[PDB]
Amino acid sequence: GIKSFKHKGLKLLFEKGVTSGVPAQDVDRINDRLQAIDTATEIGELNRQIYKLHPLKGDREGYWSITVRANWRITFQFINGDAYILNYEDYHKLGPEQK
Ligand SMILES: [Cl-]
Ligand SMILES: [Cl-]
Ligand SMILES: [Cl-]
Ligand SMILES: [Cl-]
Repeated sequence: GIKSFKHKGLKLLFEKGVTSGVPAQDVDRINDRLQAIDTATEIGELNRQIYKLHPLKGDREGYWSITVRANWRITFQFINGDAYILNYEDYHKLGPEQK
């Protein structure tokens, strides 16, 4: 299950259905991916091809990334069947050394 959030917009959406902190047109896709992360019992279950699951590097080693749309990612730690530090971020703001 998802156990913590860094990004308040994702947290509001997941915990309360409040949509104001994510793009309106991405609400459904983000909800679908949050539910997938929440259901996953191992990082393999999130390995649907359309998600382009990627481990990050450097100070982001220990984080995983999946694609929402274009350059937008949901990132998280995944361990012992749970996900932590859920964030919504722009891939292009990661440095080359981080991905
Ligand atoms: Cl939290
Ligand atoms: Cl917010
Ligand atoms: Cl909150
Ligand atoms: Cl795993």
